Amino acid sequence: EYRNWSKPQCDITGFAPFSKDNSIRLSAGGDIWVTREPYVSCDPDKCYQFALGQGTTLNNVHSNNTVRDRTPYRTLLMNELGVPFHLGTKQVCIAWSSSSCHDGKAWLHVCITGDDKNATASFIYNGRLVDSVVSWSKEILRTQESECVCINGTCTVVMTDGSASGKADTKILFIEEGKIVHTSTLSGSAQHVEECSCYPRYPGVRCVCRDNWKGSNRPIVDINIKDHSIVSSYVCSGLVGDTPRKNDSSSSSHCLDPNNEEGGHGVKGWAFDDGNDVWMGRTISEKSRLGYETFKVIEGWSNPKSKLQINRQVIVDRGNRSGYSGIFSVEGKSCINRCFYVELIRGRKEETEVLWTSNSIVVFCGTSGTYGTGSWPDGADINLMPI
Ligand SMILES: *[C@@H]1O[C@H](CO)[C@@H](O[C@@H]2O[C@H](CO)[C@@H](O[C@@H]3O[C@H](CO[C@H]4O[C@H](CO)[C@@H](O)[C@H](O)[C@@H]4O)[C@@H](O)[C@H](O[C@H]4O[C@H](CO)[C@@H](O)[C@H](O)[C@@H]4O[C@H]4O[C@H](CO)[C@@H](O)[C@H](O)[C@@H]4O)[C@@H]3O)[C@H](O)[C@H]2NC(C)=O)[C@H](O)[C@H]1NC(C)=O
Ligand SMILES: *[C@@H]1O[C@H](CO)[C@@H](O[C@@H]2O[C@H](CO)[C@@H](O)[C@H](O)[C@H]2NC(C)=O)[C@H](O)[C@H]1NC(C)=O
Ligand SMILES: CC(=O)N[C@H]1[C@H]([C@H](O)[C@H](O)CO)O[C@H](S(=O)(=O)O)C[C@@H]1NC(=N)N
Ligand SMILES: *[C@@H]1O[C@H](CO)[C@@H](O)[C@H](O)[C@H]1NC(C)=O
Ligand SMILES: [Ca+2]
Repeated sequence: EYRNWSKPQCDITGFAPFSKDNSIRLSAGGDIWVTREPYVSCDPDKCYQFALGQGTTLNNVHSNNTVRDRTPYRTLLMNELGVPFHLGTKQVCIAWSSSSCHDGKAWLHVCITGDDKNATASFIYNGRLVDSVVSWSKEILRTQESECVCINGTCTVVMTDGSASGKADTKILFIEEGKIVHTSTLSGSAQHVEECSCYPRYPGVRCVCRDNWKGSNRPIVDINIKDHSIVSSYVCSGLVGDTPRKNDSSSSSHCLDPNNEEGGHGVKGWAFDDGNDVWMGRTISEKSRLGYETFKVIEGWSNPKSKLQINRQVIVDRGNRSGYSGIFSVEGKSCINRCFYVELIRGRKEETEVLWTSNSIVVFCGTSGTYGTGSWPDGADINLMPI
């Protein structure tokens, strides 16, 4: 009954279209939640889309100023994948930062809300509150914004507390049926870790995260579920996956250290190893959240000098807005597959035609077959939306 993910990673040639919800286009002629920080996680049968609501629908006086990151009204929404966040969506917990996963038996939700300097993380398993932890550094306790990972009934999640522009306090929690059974401190050479996109890599858990301090290469966190040990580093690939970052011709990376290239700030992203190669996504703009592309970097997981990409796919064309992206893993008959979602942000502050800030999603899954080309942006006409 417990998921173990003890199958090899599927062969991957690229990614094929899987889901899109068109939520902003629908918002103009229907009651749809205002959201951000979406993600996808699946129970053994089917996938669900999650996001952080703003306690309001879009066509609604309360959508004004929803660019704001943390309010007492934000809640974690959960629908089957492809059901847009309509008024019958379940708010599974109070949260302005979250992570959820299914351990094969039940859902775990990790939900952070409350004051910036004294936030509370609730742990809800199988529909009931089982544990909670207070902010340890009094400076915006925050977590993955994408699925956690469970092996043999032990779920792990990565959480950070402290500065967004300097050394912070990152901890990796081990949760069994909703109870925190152990807490490990981040260790290794990752110098700043946020918004980890984690996946099963039996017998352990591997994460590619966001360095908001000095790195435009992405940190890696490796989690041993048995002995609770932690190691960390950076995605070697000379083509780096954060935003902002330097242009392709002049960017560099490092397997152990942040590259000190437009390292400040960032955006939630993902990557995963395939042998010594690395599959990764990133925005097409090096400076802002415009466009989205995927490709494989040959020797990109082990060689910081490789900028040799192949199998590029445009997910969102450079002229349209993207945003966060994260990984989720889906068990197939013979192998574990890798999928990702792209948050498609519309509104303030970058688009001033409206007062609100929300997103739609588009989702793609690894394939061993073939695929072609396209572009699947949000598609709403911001000039014709309710203000
Ligand atoms: C982050 O979040 C945590 C958790 O919420 C929070 O900790 C909590 O703080 C509150 C507020 O201080 C604590 O509740 C208080 O408990 C004291 C008693 O505890 C103190 O004293 C005992 C020994 O006496 C010590 O063992 C203990 O360590 C503490 O030092 C109560 O006295 C408090 O009640 C009074 O204050 C309230 C407002 O705070 C009033 O509304 C209330 O009516 C009481 O006042 C009345 O009685 C007073 C005399 O007792 C008198 O002076 C007044 O004028 C009035 O007549 C309150 O219940 C709570 O226990 C903490 N929880 C934990 C788990 O530690 C952190 O503070 C927070 N941090 C930040 C930075 O936000
Ligand atoms: C949306 O919210 C903003 C507040 O963030 C409102 O704009 C401010 O409103 C007050 C009161 O009129 C003024 O003092 C400010 O000058 C306004 N502009 C700012 C802060 O830039 C705005 O009224 C709200 N809009 C709607 C339609 O409710
Ligand atoms: C807990 C929290 O507020 N996280 C915010 C992060 C954070 O400020 C940076 O990671 C620096 O720590 O910033 C992003 S962002 O799109 O503005 O990049 C938005 C996030 N908003 C929410 N998750 N509700
Ligand atoms: C990329 O960055 C470097 C350094 O700013 C600059 O010399 C170069 O012209 C930029 N643009 C390219 C290579 O298209
Ligand atoms: Ca960065």
